[PDB]
Amino acid sequence: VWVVGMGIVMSLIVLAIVFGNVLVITAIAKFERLQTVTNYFITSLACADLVMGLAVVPFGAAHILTKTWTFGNFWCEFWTSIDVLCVTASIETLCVIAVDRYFAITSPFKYQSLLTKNKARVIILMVWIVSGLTSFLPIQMHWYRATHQEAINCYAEETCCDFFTNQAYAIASSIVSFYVPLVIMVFVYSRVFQEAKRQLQKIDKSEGRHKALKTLGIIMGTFTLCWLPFFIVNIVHVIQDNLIRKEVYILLNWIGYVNSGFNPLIYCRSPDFRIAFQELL
Ligand SMILES: CN[C@@H]1CCc2c(ccc(O)c2O)[C@H]1O
Repeated sequence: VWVVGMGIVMSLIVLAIVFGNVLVITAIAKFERLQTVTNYFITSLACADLVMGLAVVPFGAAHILTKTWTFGNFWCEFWTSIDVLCVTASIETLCVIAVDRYFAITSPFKYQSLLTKNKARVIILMVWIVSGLTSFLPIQMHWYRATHQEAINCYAEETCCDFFTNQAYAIASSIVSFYVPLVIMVFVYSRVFQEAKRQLQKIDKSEGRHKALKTLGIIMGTFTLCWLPFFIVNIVHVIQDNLIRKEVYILLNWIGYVNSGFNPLIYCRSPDFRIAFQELL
């Protein structure tokens, strides 16, 4: 009396993610005015989220629902690699956008000289290649496989494949994916908020007759609430053998996936985007 209900929520999540990302992608391609040098990063993030919603989630829901990985044994290694790729690429693209904002605010005159049209392609390719090296190469040739007797059967068994990692791959993946981008974004947005406050205070000197806090709160709260617990539990269950159950890990991992669906609403609400959305439909 519970199988049908949860599948409805899963289908709504999948449909929402796919619809949002497809609309965001088609908006930029359709209209010339929406195109911008900075908007290519949004295109990359939208592509990553669309790939996640097209591949990772629908297959991962079947494992939860039917409780049997009825697909082939070779496929789920590819599935895990795709999941890691789709997480790392999105997080690093968000970090790139934050750094772009810092350059835009803290250096007006020199902003054009630093960033040009062609540099965006190089940055995107570097981000995606770094995402590829951390996921496909270790997963496919099996550095990550654990040595303890448990789960060796599941690696051998065709019906089973669950994530199990040594004490090194978890640390390396967590450091590459989460902590460094978090530090970079924190410092960048701290400086941006300081500059905005300085200007807001300066105006009141010559005008003798809030918004930044709200927007920064939204941007940091969404990302931190989405992704902070997952990497903490990822580190902790590997530092000590038994402190975390599997169900909690699965729940936190699935909560982490909803972020890719919220990105279009967070980052695409400018008047030009609204006009484009109205024009499309
Ligand atoms: C199947 N779930 C995986 C497991 C570990 C992991 C994920 C995402 C990014 C990483 O850097 C990871 O190490 C999760 O999506």
